[PDB]
Amino acid sequence: HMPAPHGGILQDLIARDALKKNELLSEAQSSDILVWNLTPRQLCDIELILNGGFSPLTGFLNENDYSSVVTDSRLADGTLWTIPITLDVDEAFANQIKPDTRIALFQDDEIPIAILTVQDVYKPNKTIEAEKVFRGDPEHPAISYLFNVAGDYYVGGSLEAIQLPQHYDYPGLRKTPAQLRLEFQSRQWDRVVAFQTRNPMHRAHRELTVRAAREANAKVLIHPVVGLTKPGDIDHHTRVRVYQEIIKRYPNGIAFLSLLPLAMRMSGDREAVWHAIIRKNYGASHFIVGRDHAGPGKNSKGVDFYGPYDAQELVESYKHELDIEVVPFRMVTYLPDEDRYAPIDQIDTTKTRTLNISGTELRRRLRVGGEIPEWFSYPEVVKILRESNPPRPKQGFSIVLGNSLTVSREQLSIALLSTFLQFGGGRYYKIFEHNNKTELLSLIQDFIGSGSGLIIPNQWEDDKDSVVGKQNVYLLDTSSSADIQLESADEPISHIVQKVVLFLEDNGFFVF
Amino acid sequence: HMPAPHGGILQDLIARDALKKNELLSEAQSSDILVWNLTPRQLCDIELILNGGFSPLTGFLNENDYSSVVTDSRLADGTLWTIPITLDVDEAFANQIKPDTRIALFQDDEIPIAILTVQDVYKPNKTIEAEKVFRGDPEHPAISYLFNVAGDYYVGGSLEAIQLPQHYDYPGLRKTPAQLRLEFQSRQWDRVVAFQTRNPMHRAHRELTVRAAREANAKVLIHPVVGLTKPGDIDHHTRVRVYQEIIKRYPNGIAFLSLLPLAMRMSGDREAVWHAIIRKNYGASHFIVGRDHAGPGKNSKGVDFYGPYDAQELVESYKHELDIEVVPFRMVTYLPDEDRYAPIDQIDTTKTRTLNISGTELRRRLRVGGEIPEWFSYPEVVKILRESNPPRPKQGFSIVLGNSLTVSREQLSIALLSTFLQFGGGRYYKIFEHNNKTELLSLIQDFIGSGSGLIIPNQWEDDKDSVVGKQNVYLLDTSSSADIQLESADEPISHIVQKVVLFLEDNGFFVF
Amino acid sequence: LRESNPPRPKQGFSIVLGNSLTVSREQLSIALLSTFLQFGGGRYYKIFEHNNKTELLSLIQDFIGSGSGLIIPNQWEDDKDSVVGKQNVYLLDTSSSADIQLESADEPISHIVQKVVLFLEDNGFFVF
Ligand code: NA
Repeated sequence: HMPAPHGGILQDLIARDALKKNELLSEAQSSDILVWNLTPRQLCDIELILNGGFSPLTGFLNENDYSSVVTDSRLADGTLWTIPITLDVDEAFANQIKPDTRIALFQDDEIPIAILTVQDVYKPNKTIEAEKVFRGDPEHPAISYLFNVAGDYYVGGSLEAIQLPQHYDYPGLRKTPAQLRLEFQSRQWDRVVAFQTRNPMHRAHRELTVRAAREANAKVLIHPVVGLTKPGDIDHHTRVRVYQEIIKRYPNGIAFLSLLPLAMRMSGDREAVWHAIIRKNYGASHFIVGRDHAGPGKNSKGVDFYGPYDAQELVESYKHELDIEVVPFRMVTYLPDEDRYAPIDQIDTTKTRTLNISGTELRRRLRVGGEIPEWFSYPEVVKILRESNPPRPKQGFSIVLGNSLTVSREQLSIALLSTFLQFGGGRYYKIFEHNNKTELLSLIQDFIGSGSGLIIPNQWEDDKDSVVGKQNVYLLDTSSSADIQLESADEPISHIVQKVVLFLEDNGFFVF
Repeated sequence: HMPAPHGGILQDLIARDALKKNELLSEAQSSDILVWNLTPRQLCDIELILNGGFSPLTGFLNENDYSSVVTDSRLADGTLWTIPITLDVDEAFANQIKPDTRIALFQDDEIPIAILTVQDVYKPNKTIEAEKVFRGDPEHPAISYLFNVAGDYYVGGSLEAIQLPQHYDYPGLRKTPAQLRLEFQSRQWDRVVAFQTRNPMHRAHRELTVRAAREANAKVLIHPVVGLTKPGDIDHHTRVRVYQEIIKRYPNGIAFLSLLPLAMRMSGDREAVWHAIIRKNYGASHFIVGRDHAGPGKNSKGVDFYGPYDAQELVESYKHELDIEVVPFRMVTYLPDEDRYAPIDQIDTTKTRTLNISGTELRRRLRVGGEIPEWFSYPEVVKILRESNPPRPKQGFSIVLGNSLTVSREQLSIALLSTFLQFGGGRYYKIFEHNNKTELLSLIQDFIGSGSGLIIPNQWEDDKDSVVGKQNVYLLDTSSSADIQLESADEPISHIVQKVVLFLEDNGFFVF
Repeated sequence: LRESNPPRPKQGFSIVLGNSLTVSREQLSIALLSTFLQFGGGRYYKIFEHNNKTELLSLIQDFIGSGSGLIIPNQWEDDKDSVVGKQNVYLLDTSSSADIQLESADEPISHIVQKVVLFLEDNGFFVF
C-alpha cells in the first residue's frame, strides 16, 4: 500500500551523489567557483529537492517546466506539480551566469549545500505568476513575497548534493523521505495517513486524526511544517513542544511524529495538491486535507483568498492520478452532554448543546489569562502555549514620548520609571535611549519579547519605523495618532504619569 | 514624652524659608549664580538637612565642626554628632568659590534645591577621616566611597531652602519630621519606638517589634531607609512592598510606616548614634538598636568591621545625653513545639528543639525556588521577594564565546540558539553582538535582568569589563579562568553545545 | 456508587474471535495480549481458552466483573450463550452480527489489532 514516489523514483540526491561528496565539496570550496548564498525560503526548498521530498524534481525549475506549472499545474512532461520551485536571483548575479555554468549554493555564507549546473536564466512575468498561481490578490502572502523578497530572475538548473541544510534542533526528528519510509517498514506500517499543520494541535485535531486512522485502517503520521509557515505565527519550537506532548494522547503505537522542513506559500488550493505530493514522497498512502487547507485567510476587504473547500476538491479531483487517498476534515463542534466532537452536519443545534472556541477567543484567553476548557485542548498543551504567549501581566511594552511633548523628557522618564517600580510583580523596567541608532532600535522588540517595560524619551526617524515593530509599542503624544493622547503638551508630569499608568492598567499590563 | 529635636529646635528650613521661596527660586535659576549638581548621596543628605531630620545642622559642616565630629564625635559647640555630613566637590569647582560665595544646588541639573552661602572650603585628610570615623579598614563601604567617589574638597556653608528633592514614588509616604510629629499628635501618640532597616522584614521582625512596643508602652514606627543602603541590595521598591504588607500583620492602630531618605554610611558604631539622633528629630522617644546595627559585615580575611554589640553599647552610652531610650534587639531563634521566637539566652538548646533560617539559606531557597516556612516569613512577603528575586529557571544569563575558540562563531551561536529554543520555559533568547560598544555592553545586564538568555559571539575589551557586570555571565573558553572550560579550541560544535547545555542545567537555568 | 459501578476505564471486557476468522487464532491472541499490555493502567489481561467447558464459560463474567480483559480464541456453542452473559462481551467477526466487523476474514493481524484497539478506545475502555 505504501505509495511509490511522485514520478516513480525517490530523487534522494544525497544518496545518489554520496561517492562524489568530497569531490563536490572541494569544487564548492574552491575560489574559482561563483557563490550564491541561499535565502531562507530557498534553504527549505533545496532541502526537499536533495531530500527527494520534491520528487521528481532534481533542481530548480527551468523556464519550460515553470511555465507549464504556472499555466497547467504540471511539469513539461505532464507530471502534476502546482507550486513553482524556482531559484530567484538578482540582476547582478544573473549577469555572471550562462548555460552550463557551475554554481555553488551555500548556507549562512559558509556551509556547502550543493552544486548547481545552470541551463536557464529568465526574467519571469510576476504578474502572470501571481495571477495564475496565487489567484492575483495583492495581499496574498505568496504574491507579496513574490514581488518584495523574491529576486526578479529565475535560474533553472540541475543539482548535485553535498549535504542537507544544517539544523541543530530536533535531530533525528527531521526524518528524510528515505528514513521515514524505512521507519514505516521497521514498524510494518502499510497504510499511513498524514496530517498537515502549521499550528498547535488541540483535542479536536487528536480526535479527527484518530478517527481518520480508524476509518482508513492506517497509522498516523503527524507531519508538522517547521521550515516556514505563515508570517507572524507561533514559533515552530513551541509547536513542536505541543506536538511532542499531544503525540502521547494517542493509543500506543498508532502515531509517529516527524518534522517537514517545508516552506509554505499559503497557496491553499495548489498548495494542498503540493502537500499531497510531498507526503506521498514521504511514504503516505493517505493525506488529510482540511477546510481552507493552507489558506492565508481574509484580505483587507474581508474577502477570502480561497473557498473553504477549494483545497479538498482540487486534491480529490487529482487523487486517482496522484495515487493517494484523500481524507477530508469536516467542520466539527463539541457536544457537552456527551463529551465528544461531531460533524456540524449531523447536529441540530435546536435540540443539542454545542461548544466551540474560535482562534480569536483562544488568542483572547491567552492575552487576558483566562481559563481554557479541558475539552477544547489538553492541559499540558495549554501550559505550553501559556509560556510562549504570556498574558498581558507578563508582557513587555514600550512607551514612547511624543515629539509634541514640551515637558522635561528626562524628568518624565524618571517619574514613569519610579512609578512603574512601585507596582512590581517581576517586570524589569528601563529608560531606553536609542539616539536613532539602528543597533539599539533593533533591540526594542527584544526587550518587549523579554517582558520588559521600556520608557523611551524620544521618537525615532520615520525611515526606521520598519526597524522596530509596532507590537506593544505605545505613543504618548497630543497628535490624534497617539495611543495615549494628552490634551496639552505642557501638562504636569503627575498628570501625564497617571494617564499612562491607567492606560497600561486598562490594557492589562498592570494588575492590582 | 515625645523628645524635642536634637539641639532643642527642629531645623525645618523648608518651613523657615517659605516666605522667601519665589525670591530664592529666582536667584537659583539666575544666570550669574554658580550652579552645582548634587550627587545622589548629597541629595539624601541635603534632604535631611532641609528636612530638619539632621537637626541641629543648618548646612554642610565646615572645617570647624567637621574635625570636631571626626575626633570627638561632637560638633564644635559640643553637641553630639558622629557622622560627618559634608559637601564633597572636585578641585576645579573649589577654585571658583571663596567665602561668602553663594551657590545654587540643583537636582538632576534642572531642579532648584537650595542656595548655599559658603563659609569654608578645605581639603580634608581622608586618611584620618577613614581612620577615626570608619575604623580604617579599606574594604569598608564608607572608606571606599570616601576615596573613590567623594570629592576631595569639602565646602562648608549655610543653606536656604527652596524645595526638598523630587520623588515620584511613594508620595506622602516620605513624611518629614514636622509631618510625622503631626501625624503622631493626631493619633494621640506619645511614646514611639522607631525601627530601622535596610532589609526585608520577616515574622521575627514583626514579633520583636511588637514585643518592644508592649514593653515600652509605645506605638511602633517602621522607619525604613529608601535612599542608599549597602552596595548591591534589594531595591527600596521591593522592600516598601514588603513593609506595606507586613505592616498589616500588626494589631490595628499599633504601627505606622514612613520612609526615610537616608544615605547610610554603613558605619555601624557611629551610624547607630546618628540614627538615634535622626529618629529623635522625627519624634521617636525610643529607638531600636540591633546586633551589628548598620554593619557592613566582614572584609576579605573574614574579619568583622564591627563587633556584634558595638552599636548597642555606643548608643546605650549616650542615651541619657540624647534623651531617648534604647531598645536592644537580642538574637532570637524559633521554637517549633511552641510556635514562637525566643532569645537564645533562655533556650536549653539541649532539651529544646529550635529552628532558624540564615540570610544565606534564604538566599539559597530563593535561587533554587525551594519552600520557605510560614513561621519564618509571611506568605505575602515571600511572594513579593520571589517575584523580585526569581529562581534560576526564571533567571537570565549570558554565554560569552571565548577568544581561544577557533570554531565558527556564527555557527556556534546559531546552534546554541536553536538548541536553547527547544527547551522553552518562557525565557527569551538572543544572539547579542556588542562590537565592543558601551551603548550595547550596558544593556547586557538589563537583558539578564529581564530573564533573557544572551549568546555573545565575542569577548569585549578588558578596558570595558567595568561596563558590563559579572552576575550570571559565563565564559566558554579553554583558559582556566573560563566558567565552562573546553579541552581544545576546535571541538565539534555539537560537543560544545552539550557542554554548555549541561552546565546551565546543573546551574538551575534549565529544568526538565 | 462509583466503586460498585466503575467507569469504562476500570471495566472488564471480552473479545471473542469470530468463527469466520481465518487468521492464526494463537497469533492474533498473542498480538492482542501484547498490545493491550502497552496501555496498562491496572487492568489484568488474559488469553482465556474455555474449550466449550461450562466450568470455564461460567467464569467469563466473573473476570469481567473483576475488570479483566479477556481475549477469547474461539466462540462457544450456541446452546451455551446462556451460560455466559452479554455484558461487555464483544464479537470480532465478518458477520453483520459482530460488534467489531472485519471487511475480510484474512486481514493482517496488525490490521485486526488496530481495529480492536480503536473499538475499545472509542467505547471508553482505554484512555490516553
Ligand atoms: Na526568504
